[PDB]
Amino acid sequence: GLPFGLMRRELACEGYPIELRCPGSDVIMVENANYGRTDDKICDADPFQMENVQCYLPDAFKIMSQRCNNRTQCVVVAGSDAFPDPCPGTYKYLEVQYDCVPYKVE
Ligand SMILES: *[C@@H]1O[C@H](CO)[C@@H](O)[C@H](O)[C@H]1NC(C)=O
Repeated sequence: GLPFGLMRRELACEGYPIELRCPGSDVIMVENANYGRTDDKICDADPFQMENVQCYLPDAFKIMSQRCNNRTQCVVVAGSDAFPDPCPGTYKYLEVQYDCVPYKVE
């Protein structure tokens, strides 16, 4: 509860599962998301794996959208066979931005 007033967003360290939940009877609506690494300050791991801060995966968006779209809550593995590999040997992550809208009207 208590919206952020600036879209909802969840991020999870590669290899661990991520959780999305919408308030009341709203449903998750994935707007944008990416699987990879664009920062070295998230999910502190070995420096060698955190050196590359430039890894993107567009399809990451479609995967989460299909999995969380129109759902009140959804859980996905921020790694494993649930996400390809846009940059091996690096500690990745998953960032998903979405909004919660009513499952019907009002
Ligand atoms: C969610 O529901 C709306 C209305 O029924 C539909 O247009 C939309 O396509 C659904 N989400 C997805 C991913 O299809």
